[PDB]
Amino acid sequence: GELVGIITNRDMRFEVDQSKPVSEVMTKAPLITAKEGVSAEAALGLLRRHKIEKLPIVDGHGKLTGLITVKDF
Amino acid sequence: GELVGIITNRDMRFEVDQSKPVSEVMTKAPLITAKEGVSAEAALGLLRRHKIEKLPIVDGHGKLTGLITVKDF
Ligand SMILES: Nc1ncnc2c1ncn2[C@@H]1O[C@H](COP(=O)(O)OP(=O)(O)OP(=O)(O)O)[C@@H](O)[C@H]1O
Ligand SMILES: Nc1ncnc2c1ncn2[C@@H]1O[C@H](COP(=O)(O)OP(=O)(O)OP(=O)(O)O)[C@@H](O)[C@H]1O
Ligand SMILES: [Mg+2]
Ligand SMILES: [Mg+2]
Repeated sequence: GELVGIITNRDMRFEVDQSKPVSEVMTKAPLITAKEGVSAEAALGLLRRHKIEKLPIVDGHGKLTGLITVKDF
Repeated sequence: GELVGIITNRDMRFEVDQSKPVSEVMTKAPLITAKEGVSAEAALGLLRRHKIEKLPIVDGHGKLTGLITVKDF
């Protein structure tokens, strides 16, 4: 139940071997994530600073509890 | 005319101050580039390895002489 990475279409596009597992392509942790209760503005600032479109939201124990995208803004 | 970086729409999407110069926003050198005579296959392989959409092509002296994009493929 712990977050160990993320896989997006920029990774999958630049990958040819379809039979590959996710573990060989994904961006492995530590990811750019945020904690519960983060304001929208701070999440937007983090997405702007790190030039990413997805921000996993995790709890106190590292369990994934949400996902914020810049597409929603 | 010596190449000192690249600025793309992701960089300018994540800078709110519209009066900023390029030097403050651009991804600075050394960039992922390639030399003249690189085949489309090696250029595509580099773009796939480094998860970027653009590839400056420079000559033997570091001067920019082309630009290869994944959108063309
Ligand atoms: N939270 C994160 N922390 C670290 N890297 C991340 C995070 N989210 C995404 N990335 C990485 O950022 C890169 C770009 O992925 P992103 O999802 O931002 O673009 P995309 O939706 O694939 O883009 P496009 O719309 O151009 O196809 C990928 O290598 C991805 O693994
Ligand atoms: N050749 C390169 N070397 C290093 N960094 C680069 C290179 N080309 C682009 N970048 C940087 O990589 C990031 C993504 O740029 P890229 O042009 O690949 O995507 P984009 O066209 O802005 O994305 P999107 O289509 O999702 O809006 C930006 O921060 C950009 O400055
Ligand atoms: Mg996009
Ligand atoms: Mg794109």
